[PDB]
Amino acid sequence: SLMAAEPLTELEESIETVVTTFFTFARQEGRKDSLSVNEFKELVTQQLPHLLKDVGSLDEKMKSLDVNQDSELKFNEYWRLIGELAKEIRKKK
Amino acid sequence: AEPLTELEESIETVVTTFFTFARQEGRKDSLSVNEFKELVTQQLPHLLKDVGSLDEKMKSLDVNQDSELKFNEYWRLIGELAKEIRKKKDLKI
Ligand SMILES: [Ca+2]
Ligand SMILES: [Ca+2]
Ligand SMILES: [Ca+2]
Ligand SMILES: [Ca+2]
Repeated sequence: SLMAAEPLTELEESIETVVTTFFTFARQEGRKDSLSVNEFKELVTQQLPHLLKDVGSLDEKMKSLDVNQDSELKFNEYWRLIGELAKEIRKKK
Repeated sequence: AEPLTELEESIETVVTTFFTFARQEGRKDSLSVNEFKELVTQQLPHLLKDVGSLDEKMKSLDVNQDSELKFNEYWRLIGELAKEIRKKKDLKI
């Protein structure tokens, strides 16, 4: 495929990175398709230290994002967080 | 000065791409059908390679039917693309 040899656009690569980051952190312990509270804290520390610099308690943040209260953040819950961050970014513009 | 992480820059790129295309014509905070077509063909040529008419896709995204894609409708599209990538990054065997 000719398009297969074309590098991802800057947007496509960014979207893919958002998704890969989730699985990179979610595979560290327990269920591989969900963030434990500790995996979530590592994600924030490692990858979201600036955008979430003023979020306050990460334990509480975990709780608010865990909308189905199952103690884990599956991709859809993680995605909701990314949306919240994107909205904040949109406002700095 | 505190430099962004890979994840943070990726999220920022998704937001800035929207505005880069929305400022072209009419309202600068929303995509006309024409700006949407250019964002897709320019910046989403792989991820939306197998998309049909762009005129219909625009209709599907424009949920409030006002012929403009504001950031939240564009975000819905990003979520869709993210979900598909997610399925690939976490293959069930
Ligand atoms: Ca896990
Ligand atoms: Ca949950
Ligand atoms: Ca516009
Ligand atoms: Ca609309």
